[PDB]
Amino acid sequence: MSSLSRELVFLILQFLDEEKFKETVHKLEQESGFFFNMKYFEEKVHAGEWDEVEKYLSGFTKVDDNRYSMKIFFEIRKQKYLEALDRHDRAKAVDILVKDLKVFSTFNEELYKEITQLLTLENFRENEQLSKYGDTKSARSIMLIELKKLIEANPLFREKLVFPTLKASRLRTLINQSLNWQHQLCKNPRPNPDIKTLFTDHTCT
Amino acid sequence: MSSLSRELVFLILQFLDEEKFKETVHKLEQESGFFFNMKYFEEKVHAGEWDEVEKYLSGFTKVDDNRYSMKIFFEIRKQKYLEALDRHDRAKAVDILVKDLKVFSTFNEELYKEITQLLTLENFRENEQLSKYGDTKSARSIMLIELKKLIEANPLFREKLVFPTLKASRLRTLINQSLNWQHQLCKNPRPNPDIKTLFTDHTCT
Amino acid sequence: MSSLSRELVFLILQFLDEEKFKETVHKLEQESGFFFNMKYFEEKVHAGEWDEVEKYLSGFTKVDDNRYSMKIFFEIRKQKYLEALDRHDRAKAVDILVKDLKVFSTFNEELYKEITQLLTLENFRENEQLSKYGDTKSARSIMLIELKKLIEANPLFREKLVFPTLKASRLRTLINQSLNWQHQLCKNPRPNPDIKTLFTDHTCT
Amino acid sequence: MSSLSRELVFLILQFLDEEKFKETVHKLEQESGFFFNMKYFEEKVHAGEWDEVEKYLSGFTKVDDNRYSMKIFFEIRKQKYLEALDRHDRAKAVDILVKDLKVFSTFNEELYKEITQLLTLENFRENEQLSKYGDTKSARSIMLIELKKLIEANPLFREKLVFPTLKASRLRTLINQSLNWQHQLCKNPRPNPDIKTLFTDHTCT
Ligand SMILES: [Zn+2]
Ligand SMILES: [Zn+2]
Ligand SMILES: [Zn+2]
Ligand SMILES: [Zn+2]
Repeated sequence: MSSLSRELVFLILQFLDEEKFKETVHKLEQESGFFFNMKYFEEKVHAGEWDEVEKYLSGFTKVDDNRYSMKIFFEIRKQKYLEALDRHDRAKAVDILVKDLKVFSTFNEELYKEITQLLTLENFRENEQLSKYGDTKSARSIMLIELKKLIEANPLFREKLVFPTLKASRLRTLINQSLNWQHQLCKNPRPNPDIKTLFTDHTCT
Repeated sequence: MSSLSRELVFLILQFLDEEKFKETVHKLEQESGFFFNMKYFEEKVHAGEWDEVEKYLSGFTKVDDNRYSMKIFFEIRKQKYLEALDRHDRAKAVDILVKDLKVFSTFNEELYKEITQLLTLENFRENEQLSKYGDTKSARSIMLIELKKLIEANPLFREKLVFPTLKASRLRTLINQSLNWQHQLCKNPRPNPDIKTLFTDHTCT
Repeated sequence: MSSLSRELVFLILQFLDEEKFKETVHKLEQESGFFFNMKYFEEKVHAGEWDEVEKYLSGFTKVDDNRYSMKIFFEIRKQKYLEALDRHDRAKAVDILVKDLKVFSTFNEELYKEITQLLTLENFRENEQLSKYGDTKSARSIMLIELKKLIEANPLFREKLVFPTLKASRLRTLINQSLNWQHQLCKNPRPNPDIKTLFTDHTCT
Repeated sequence: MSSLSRELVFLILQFLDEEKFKETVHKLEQESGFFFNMKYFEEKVHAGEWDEVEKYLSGFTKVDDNRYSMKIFFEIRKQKYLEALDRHDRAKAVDILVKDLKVFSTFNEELYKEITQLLTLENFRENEQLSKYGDTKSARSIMLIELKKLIEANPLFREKLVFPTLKASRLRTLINQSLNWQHQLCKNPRPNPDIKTLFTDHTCT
């Protein structure tokens, strides 16, 4: 990608945002990987939308890319696991444990064991290190504080967190310059003409 | 929305498509509801991605909007139900039947009953009207033929199926006209300058 | 079986009952099929022990033996089904419906359909014929009244419901007569000897 | 219980066995706890009937009564757990692990952990100590060899494994002695009379 093309994506993001296409904004953030939307991230975390949270992240980093990004995924999964335990759905908890969390065992063998053993407890708050886990809403919120730090420290992000500030609807302004450029080639030009389309250059007569 | 704004969305779609952002294209198709992508629809149907198929459709129509759109949803769900029956997951099949299909009972009470009764069969091919259902891949394909017709007949679609043909990267061309417009205001203009950004108007000196 | 042998079973039942071997009594009732214990039946019905209720019955009748015995099984299963629906375990309810209840469809096709359709309801009390079903304990109790009638009318039972009245521990009394018979063959007999065993005839000297 | 009464149970067992009441024999073995039927035990083990195996045992010992009986239960459960893992029903495996096996953790904390960790494996034969587990039929059989030893060594059993040998239908013989005793009191006695019943003493005239 040129830096032109890259910048154009940003204009487009602005536009989509202003046109209130909320889902389309975040697919583009993700697919381009140019801007990570914290506010959106927090929102989805709080809503416990784990499939989308992982999906959004996946446009910025893979699980093993570096240590920050590995802890980020680990934390998210862990919470997924615990919520399953709370609703006493141990069938799900197990599914998570093997499918999502097993990848982390290589890096710490003993912690994986210790987390596995939570399955056998009447309440995982019987573990003193997890004795603090209060309700879902709260755990999510406390975890979010941690994720924000991890992300801001992550070198794969650090340059993606701040939307370059620019005049509203820059794209629309640029578009206009092109319609003005089209008519200024018209001769003999009417003073104020009608636009046939954006699709093909305007003309007068 | 102005017709300007509407047309601009199309340029954007073209661009996103050319930049190979495939997911972002289809979110925008859906959220704008301006263009229904048949090819994409077929693809997702074949892949049995039912959650996304319904989601994509939902940008163009609700289930009860008209008779075509109601049969479209009905057909899709029905297949969802049958696939559940085939993998002998009758727990899912039941979930579908009450959650997704019940809405259709008002409109036909007896058919809902008749579909409900398929649960009790060793194989639903014991019903002669379903005796034809061959493998998944085939049923999907035959159903697709039916959906295509339903959609092309649906008045909510009929004006959304054909992408207005236009020169490649029209958006990029327009952008350029604006950079040319910017420099042509430069005086004394250098002959060929460097672009500082798309974000704020270019200048020379 | 001789009527001797048959009568001996009854003595044995008395004995087991007096020795408080409760499970062994009812296996013998079932396996011999000579006596149906109403009190036990009521108890198990109330406790919702369906697997044992069907098992106990199976020593007296099969499902299709006659019309009374067919309604008895049907009623029991139906309640099994409804209880599954109440705990909103529709996966179980379906399992019951195909495995246990399907056998009854031959005899009434339409009722099977009507019962099948209860799966789709938010609450099966939406059916006015089932609008009466109050709590489990109550439904069981009302159903029990019905079962008692069905059983007392069932010709396969009618001659099995009343335990022939007899002196306590008749078996023990008979045993004694045999030990008295053994010693009365002893000569020269001591007046009051010790029993070596029941296993082989007693002797003196 | 008198030793009379105890011996009478044995006669009864013989009788029930000869009358082919197979279920009633084993309920009585269990409820009396006087005789443990190895052959029956092997049979049920091979058939993987775990609920009945534990039930039968429960008439002879509780889980914590002594060390042999504790290993016996542990072994049985462990196999239950592994079979669940093989059919890849990890929901069941977990159910077993917490409900049945947790009791054993007190006595060995680390082994419980090590067994818990088998849940996360693609195949538990990845553990070299379980690398030997071949098919179900075989594992059951090898385990049976082990159980037989454990039982024969268990002091709660050691005196319960051998059925005292006695003439066929001893009970029937004893019964007869009582009918002979009844008629020998008849005077004037007919030479060969008819038995009115076993229920009340016979008489002549
Ligand atoms: Zn013009
Ligand atoms: Zn310039
Ligand atoms: Zn004597
Ligand atoms: Zn006599």
